[PDB]
Amino acid sequence: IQSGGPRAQIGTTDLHIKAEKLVARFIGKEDALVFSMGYGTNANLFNAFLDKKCLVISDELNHTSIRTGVRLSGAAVRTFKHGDMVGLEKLIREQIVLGQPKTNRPWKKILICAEGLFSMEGTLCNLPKLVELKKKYKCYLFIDEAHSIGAMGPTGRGVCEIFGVDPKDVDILMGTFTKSFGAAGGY
Amino acid sequence: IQSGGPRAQIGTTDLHIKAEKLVARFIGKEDALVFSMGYGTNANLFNAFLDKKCLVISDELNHTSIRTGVRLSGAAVRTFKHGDMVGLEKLIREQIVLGQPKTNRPWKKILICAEGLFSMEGTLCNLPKLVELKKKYKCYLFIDEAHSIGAMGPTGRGVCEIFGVDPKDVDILMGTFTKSFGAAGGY
Repeated sequence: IQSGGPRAQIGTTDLHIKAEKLVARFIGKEDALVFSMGYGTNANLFNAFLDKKCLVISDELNHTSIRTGVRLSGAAVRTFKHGDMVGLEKLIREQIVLGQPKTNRPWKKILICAEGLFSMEGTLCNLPKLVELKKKYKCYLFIDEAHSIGAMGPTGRGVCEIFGVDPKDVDILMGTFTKSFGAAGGY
Repeated sequence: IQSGGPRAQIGTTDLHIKAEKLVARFIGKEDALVFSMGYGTNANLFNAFLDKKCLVISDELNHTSIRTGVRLSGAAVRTFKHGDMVGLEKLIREQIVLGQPKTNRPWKKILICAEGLFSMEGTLCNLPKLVELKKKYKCYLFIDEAHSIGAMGPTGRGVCEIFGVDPKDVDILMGTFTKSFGAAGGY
């Protein structure tokens, strides 16, 4: 029941490797990492590939861990109404035109954050339209499948299975094993 | 008394080479070209290294050939009062901040055009201050020595000699042989 240390020092075993391979095969992607806490995963993720010159467009009903992870990095944030896609397109166009505040230089990066199933409304995210806009305006997509993975779809693969979307147009997927698998951690 | 054709096809002789070397040695620079008309020189110069994304800051009393050469390329133009350097510094700072019109992206290039001696006032250009601002704000300098070369200075080298400025901080110099040398052409 004891671990040695961080995964980069002595912490890795063969079980971690097997779990990563199995998760990657299950989802439909190429590689994966597993962490010991979902909240920690969201909190410490965005800090790695975002700065104060990038921008994040997020739905107004996202989780708190995403908000803390965005706040720790320093990026700018704008939000759109829940379930409105015309507002999302208008906001994307206006923010590409305007540029960084006080300087109007081009945004170094743009990232769109959504949630597979919002666990206060029961509604889903319009994944096809998000992928369409993502393709058109050269943005990026980040999906949080905590309440979706394992429990929804014809075979339980999430929202990509539900919408028949190829799970390749979604840049980053993450979730937790706590909700439908009776365990702890995230990926 | 006859020429063959353009300099790039059959037009070059050894006399052109000797004249170019002699002019380059006389001025204090490394290389030079000679053209058959000063007006044509100014008209067709700027078209080679300027586009619609660069900017030109020129004095309000420049010659007409410079204006036509700038108009043919497509660059933007702003002017400053004659003999005012605080206005020049303020304009440089504001135009670096603002950026390209309608888009506010950074100016791809900035060029400052002046004249060694304005042949309607008899006044000189404040070359030391221009070189100072040029060094500080990373601009470029273009000087038109038509009435200055050959006729002014302790030995007749122009305004660089008058102001003891090293003729290396001035990016491009041009002039004519018509005014003080009793000939035709430009360099």
